[PDB]
Amino acid sequence: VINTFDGVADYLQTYHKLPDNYITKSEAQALGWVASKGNLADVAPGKSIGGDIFSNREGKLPGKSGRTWREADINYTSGFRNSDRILYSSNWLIYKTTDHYQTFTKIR
Repeated sequence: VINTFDGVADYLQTYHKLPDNYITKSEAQALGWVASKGNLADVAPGKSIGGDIFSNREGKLPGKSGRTWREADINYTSGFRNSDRILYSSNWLIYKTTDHYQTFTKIR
């Protein structure tokens, strides 16, 4: 249920954590998620990938010492993962990408 840009953004800034429907890539994989098969919804009903650290090696997102960036899939329900991601920092800055991390815009 909580997988939209606004629902997830507002949850991160309030709860300071991703909702219960998010699991990391490693947790998904251990449950049987095979990216090439687009089977996430089959092996982890109702879950989206999220919570993994985003390197930000391209300097597109703002930097700062001790700042860690994390991503979460947005708008996912079934099949292959889409291209919508929410990016959130340790101090709860919220960015969006809809083009597979090519470009970001601030949303909070």
